[PDB]
Amino acid sequence: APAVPDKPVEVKGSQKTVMFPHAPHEKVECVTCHHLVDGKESYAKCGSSGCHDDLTAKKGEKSLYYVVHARGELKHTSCLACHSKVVAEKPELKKDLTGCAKSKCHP
Ligand code: HEC
Ligand code: HEC
Ligand code: HEC
Ligand code: HEC
Repeated sequence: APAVPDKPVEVKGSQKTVMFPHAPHEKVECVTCHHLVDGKESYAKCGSSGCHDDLTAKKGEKSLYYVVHARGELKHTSCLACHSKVVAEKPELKKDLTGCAKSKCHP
């Protein structure tokens, strides 16, 4: 596996960029996010060509927005799906981890 980033990295949407910090996620398996594709490890950017490269649609497996924000029955864990579970146990973090504004993702 490539080196984990040791600084926040950009996650570019069509119109917003959110910084993603690996450090809070150190106990999360890499593969939870960097899921296998065709049975093989991959660490390419989520919005890479051939992956979640629809940066404007809100739904569909190609939609970057959907795979970040869906709280529905997806095939891998999205940011908001896991954060919803975290804030159930740590409700002081509700705005920080799930808010659409003034959150840690969208300050
Ligand atoms: C979800 C909570 C993650 C966990 C756990 C790990 N990574 Fe990650 N990584 C994640 C995102 C959302 C991004 C940004 C991707 C983008 O589309 O811009 C990254 C970035 C990386 C990179 C750079 C390449 C890339 O995919 O952009 C590397 C090399 C990387 N991450 C490695 C890595 C490893 C080795 C992890 C476990 C120790 C790991 N990440 C965990 C999301 C998440
Ligand atoms: C191309 C090599 C990809 C990269 C890099 C990433 N994803 Fe992906 N993702 C890809 C496929 C072919 C699929 C569908 C098959 C499956 O394995 O379920 C997915 C699926 C997801 C999902 C589920 C979406 C659904 O509709 O159920 C999520 C939540 C997801 N991917 C997230 C995700 C993230 C956060 C990534 C960067 C860290 C990422 N994927 C990389 C192809 C590829
Ligand atoms: C569980 C499997 C997670 C997934 C998937 C993602 N995140 Fe997460 N995130 C998780 C935890 C346990 C925490 C720490 C909560 C605590 O107890 O402190 C976080 C934290 C963040 C933060 C806040 C960092 C800070 O400012 O302190 C951010 C900005 C964040 N997470 C972003 C993020 C994104 C964009 C994700 C999908 C690519 C994502 N997280 C997935 C657990 C999990
Ligand atoms: C971190 C866990 C997030 C929280 C909380 C919320 N959003 Fe988010 N959002 C996040 C990322 C990683 C990105 C960039 C990648 C992508 O394209 O999804 C975004 C981006 C947006 C955008 C812009 C989309 C674009 O194409 O530029 C919008 C409109 C947006 N996010 C809305 C939104 C809402 C409604 C939220 C509350 C439920 C919310 N976000 C929370 C990460 C995170």
